[PDB]
Amino acid sequence: VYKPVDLSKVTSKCGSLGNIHHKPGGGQVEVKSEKLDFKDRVQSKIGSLDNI
Amino acid sequence: VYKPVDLSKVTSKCGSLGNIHHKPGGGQVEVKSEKLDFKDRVQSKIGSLDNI
Amino acid sequence: VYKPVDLSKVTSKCGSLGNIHHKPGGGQVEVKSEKLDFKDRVQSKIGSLDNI
Amino acid sequence: SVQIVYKPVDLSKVTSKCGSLGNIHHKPGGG
Amino acid sequence: SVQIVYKPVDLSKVTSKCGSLGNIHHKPGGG
Amino acid sequence: SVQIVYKPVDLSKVTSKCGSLGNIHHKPGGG
Repeated sequence: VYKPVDLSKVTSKCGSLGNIHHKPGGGQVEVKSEKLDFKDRVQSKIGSLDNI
Repeated sequence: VYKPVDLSKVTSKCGSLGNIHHKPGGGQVEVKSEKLDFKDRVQSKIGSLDNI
Repeated sequence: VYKPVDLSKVTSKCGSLGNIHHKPGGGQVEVKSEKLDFKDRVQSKIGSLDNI
Repeated sequence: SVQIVYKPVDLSKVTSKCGSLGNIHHKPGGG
Repeated sequence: SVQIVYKPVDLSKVTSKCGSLGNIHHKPGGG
Repeated sequence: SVQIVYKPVDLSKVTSKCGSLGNIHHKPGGG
């Protein structure tokens, strides 16, 4: 007789948000720019937020 | 008598949002630019948000 | 007697939202640009959103 | 000038996978 | 001048994976 | 000048993984 039990209920309430900027100034072997200016705003909330 | 139980109920309330910019100013072997300006706004909420 | 049980109920309420900009200013061998200006707004709720 | 880009790869992905995503191997082993 | 980029890769991903990602191997092996 | 970049990789990534991420091996092996 064997009869183990594993992971009997598994509930996922999950997510992934990316704002990706992969090489906007570009390039690898000859690269030039005059201003880079970053003023991004992030207001993320993650986990449990239920109001009830 | 074998009779194990694995993973009996699996539920997934899951998402993926990507805002992707991949090489906007471009290139690999000669790349030239003047002003890069980033002002993105991200107002994410992730996980459990149930009002009830 | 074998009779194992696996994964007996599997419910996915999942999604994927992509906003992709792949090489807007283009190129590999030679690239020029002047203004790059990013002002993206993102307001995503991900996971469980149930009002009840 | 000589300017070579040889066999480059550029990839953007956004993906989502849900449910049963791994393999099941039963293999009881007989007598 | 000589400028070379050889076999480059540039990857952007955003991913989500949920549920049963792992493998299941039973293999009791008989008597 | 000679400027060379050989087999470079540039990965940008955001991920989420949830639920059962590990493997299950039973293997009781008989009497």
